[PDB]
Amino acid sequence: RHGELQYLRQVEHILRCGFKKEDRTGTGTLSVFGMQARYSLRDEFPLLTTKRVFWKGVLEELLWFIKGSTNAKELSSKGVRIWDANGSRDFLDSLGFSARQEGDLGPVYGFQWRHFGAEYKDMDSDYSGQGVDQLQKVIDTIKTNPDDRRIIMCAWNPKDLPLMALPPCHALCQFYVVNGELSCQLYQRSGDMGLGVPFNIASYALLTYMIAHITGLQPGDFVHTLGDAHIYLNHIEPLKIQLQREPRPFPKLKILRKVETIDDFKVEDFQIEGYNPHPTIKMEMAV
Amino acid sequence: PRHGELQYLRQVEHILRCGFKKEDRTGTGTLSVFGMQARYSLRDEFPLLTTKRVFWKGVLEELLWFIKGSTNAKELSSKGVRIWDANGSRDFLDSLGFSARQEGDLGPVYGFQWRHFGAEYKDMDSDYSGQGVDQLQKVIDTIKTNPDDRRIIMCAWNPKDLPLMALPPCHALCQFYVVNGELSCQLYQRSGDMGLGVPFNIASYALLTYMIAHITGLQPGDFVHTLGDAHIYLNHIEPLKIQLQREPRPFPKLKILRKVETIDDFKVEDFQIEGYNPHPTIKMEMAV
Ligand SMILES: O=c1ccn([C@H]2C[C@H](O)[C@@H](COP(=O)(O)O)O2)c(=O)[nH]1
Ligand SMILES: O=c1ccn([C@H]2C[C@H](O)[C@@H](COP(=O)(O)O)O2)c(=O)[nH]1
Repeated sequence: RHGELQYLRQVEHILRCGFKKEDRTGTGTLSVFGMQARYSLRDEFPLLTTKRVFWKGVLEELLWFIKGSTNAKELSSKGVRIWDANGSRDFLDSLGFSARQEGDLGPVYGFQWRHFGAEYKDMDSDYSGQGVDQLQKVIDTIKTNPDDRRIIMCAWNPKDLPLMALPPCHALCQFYVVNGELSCQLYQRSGDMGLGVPFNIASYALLTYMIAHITGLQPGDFVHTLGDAHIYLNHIEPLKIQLQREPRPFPKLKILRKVETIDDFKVEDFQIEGYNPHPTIKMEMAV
Repeated sequence: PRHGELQYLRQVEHILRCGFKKEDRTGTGTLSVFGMQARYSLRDEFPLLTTKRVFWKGVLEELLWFIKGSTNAKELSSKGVRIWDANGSRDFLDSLGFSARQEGDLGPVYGFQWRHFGAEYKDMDSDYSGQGVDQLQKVIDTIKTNPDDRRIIMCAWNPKDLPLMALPPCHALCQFYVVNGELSCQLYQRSGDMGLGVPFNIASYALLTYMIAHITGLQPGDFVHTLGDAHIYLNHIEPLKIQLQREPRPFPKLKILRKVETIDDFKVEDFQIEGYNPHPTIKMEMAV
C-alpha cells in the first residue's frame, strides 16, 4: 500500500472520531490526541500527491534551520514568507520585544538545533560554537555508534520558550539505525492536518535524506507522531474532496552531487523527480 | 471491548515477529522496532499488567521522588526502592568523571528537570527554590486556565545538562491534552525495554495522569505511549513467550483516598490499588 494512505486514513479518522475543540486561533477544530504513521523513505520520497506541497518552502526552510538562522528576513529573501508575520514589527512589539530588529524570531529552531542552551542575544550575534550543536552531534553519533538509543535533536527548550516568537510544533526528533538504514521519528505536538502536516512530513523526510547522505546510509522510515492532530473547521470540505483522490506514486528525491557535511548542502543540490500532485478543482460553499 | 493489556502484549508479539536484530550498548543484543504507539484507557481502570507483576511500590515512590525535585538516589533508597542506587554509587559516579560527587548524587535528572529546567545544577543538596522552569506546576496551571492549549509539555530531555546526568533520560517528554472533561497524557519514550521497563513506565505515566487529573478536577482519559527504539533483550525472549501465553484479566483500579489540592501534597498513603492480583514474575532455569 501507498504511504500517503496513512495520511488520508488519519484525516478520515479525525473527520469520523474527532471531537470538536476550540483553539488558540479562534477558528475551531476537530481533534484527536495521539496518532502515528510510518512513511517509507526507500527509493521514494513522501511528498504528498493528493494536494501540492510547497516544496520550495520545505527545502529553503530546512536549509535556514541548518545554518542556525533565527532571522525571518533570511528566509523571506528566498521567496518563502512563512515566518514573516512572526518577525514583524507589530508582532514583535505585541510580545514585548520592541528592542528587537524586524525579523528577529528569538531562539527558535535554528538556534536550538545548533546552540541549545547558549544565551540568546539577538539574531545577528556570533554564537560560534556556543551551546550544544545537536545536529552535528546526531551526525557524529550515527557514524561512530549507530546502535545508540539516544540520538535526539530537541527544539523544545522550556527556558527559552518565552523569548521565542512562537513555541516550536516539532518538539524533538530521534534517529535510529539498523540494517544500514537511517530512520527518524518526529514528535509533533500539534498538527494542522490540512496545511501544516504534509509540509512537516516532507521537512523531516528531507532531513533524513540529508543525514543519510552525509553518513553513508540508506533512508529507512520516517515515523510521524502527533499530539493534537486536528483539522481546522475551514478545511473540512476541502479534505473531504481530497480524501476521494487516489494518491499517485510518490516522487524520488535526488541529491545532485556528493556532499560531505550538513552545512554544505545548498538548494541546487536537490531535485524532486516525478512529482505529479492532483490538480486543484474549484469547490463552492454557500448559505 | 478488548482489554487494554492486549496493546502491550501485541507490541511484544510484533517485536518478536517483525523486529530486527540490533546490537546495543549493554552487549546483550536485542530484537528492535523503531516507532510504536499504544493507547491505554484510564477510564475506571488503571493499566497495571495482570500477566506479570509490576513493581507498583517502586512506581509510586519514584514518582513522588520526582515530584519533590529530588536527585538523590538515597532518598528513594530509604523507601525500599533501589532502582537508582547503582547509578548513584561511588564507583559509577567515578566512572563518569564525577569523583567529587557525593554518593547518591544523580545529577540533574528528572526531579530537577521537571521542577527547575534550565537552572544551573550544583549538587543534590543545593537550594534551587525559584530557579529554572517549574514545568510540572506550569502544566497544572495551564490545564486549569486554558485546557485547549496545544503546548502542555513537560520535557526532561535537556541537551545542556545531559553530560552531568548519571544516565540520559528515557522519558524525553510528555504532553497533556483536554477534551470532553478528560485529561490525556502522551509520553515519548526514546528507548523501551519491553520485558523489564515498559510495564513500569506505563504505570508511572498513567499514575502521573491520575494525580494531575485529581488536582485539576478532570477525569483521566487516555495514556498514549509512544516508543523510539522498542526492544526485547535477547535474554528476555523465552520469559516473554511464557508471559504471552497468559490470559489478561481485568486491570485493577486506582483510588485516591483524599481530596488533594496541590501536586506536592500527595503522599504514598493517599493511593490504593484495588483488585490487583497478577501472575508472578517469570524465572526460568536451564542447564547449559
Ligand atoms: O510546522 C507546523 C507549524 C504549525 N502547525 C500548526 C499546528 C497548529 O494548528 C498551529 C500552531 O498553533 P498552536 O499549536 O501553537 O496553538 O500551526 C503545523 O501543523 N505545523
Ligand atoms: O524507564 C526506563 C529506563 C530504562 N529503560 C531501558 C531502555 C533500555 O533498554 C535501557 C536504557 O539504555 P539506553 O537506551 O540508554 O541505551 O533501559 C526503560 O525501558 N525504561
